[PDB]
Amino acid sequence: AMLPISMSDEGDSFLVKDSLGENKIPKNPSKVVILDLGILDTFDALKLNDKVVGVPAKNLPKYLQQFKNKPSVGGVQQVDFEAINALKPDLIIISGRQSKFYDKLKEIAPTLFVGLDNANFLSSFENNVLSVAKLYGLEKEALEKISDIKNEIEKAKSIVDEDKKALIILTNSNKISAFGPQSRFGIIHDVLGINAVDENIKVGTAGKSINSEFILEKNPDYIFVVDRNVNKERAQGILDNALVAKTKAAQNKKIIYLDPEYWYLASGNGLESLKTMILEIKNAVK
Repeated sequence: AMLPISMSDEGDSFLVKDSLGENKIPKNPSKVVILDLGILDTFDALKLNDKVVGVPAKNLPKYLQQFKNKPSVGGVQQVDFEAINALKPDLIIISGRQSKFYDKLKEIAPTLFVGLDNANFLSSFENNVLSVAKLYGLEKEALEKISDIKNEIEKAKSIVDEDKKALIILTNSNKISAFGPQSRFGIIHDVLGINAVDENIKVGTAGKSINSEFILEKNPDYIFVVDRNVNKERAQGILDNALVAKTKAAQNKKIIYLDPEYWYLASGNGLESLKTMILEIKNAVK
């Protein structure tokens, strides 16, 4: 299990420990640079927009356009360190995609990691939300919102068919990769309890390289597609063949194209963006 964030209250600051290291973080930080999209959504949800001074305003998705005029500190993959320094922030918040930049960010300002543990997604989301809330004294508000998401999960689980199985795939122009439980797409299996056609896909970010023959072999009842092409080529075209057509998922129009701006960008730290993803699965399978 990923080490959670722990915090001790030291008057006008917190001593904070997470999996990447220790930071003294001021109470009520007023100049926050956020590189994790999900936790930026959580700042919205907690009414903290005015604390934010920098975002990755290159890739910003549709649901985060209230931040489109904030100073940009980069994109989905690149970080602009000159920019972050010029903002003179009091806190930087990052998740897994940015752990590679930890030491250089921490030379600028305290750097808080809000990682999502693929083996323990809900506990890490809750810990990430509540920890940001504690910086601002908003535990009450955050616990209410976390309750709302737990309720949503229970409504979603309650309609899942125990006998049906799903496959998760990531598509490229000319390649399909499969993902399973405890992957970065895993909440479909792990949180919502939809069974997988293959619970033994090996752990790792590249997933398992597959073909349409594999898909027909597994004969999923649902196929969840995350289309990285979102190129001319789309997942609909990769899957437009007589092997896939034969599957229960094809025949029942349960090939589901999930919005990559949520799944691929892994916005699970968002109080609203997680909800959106929960409902997107629910609605696909009810």
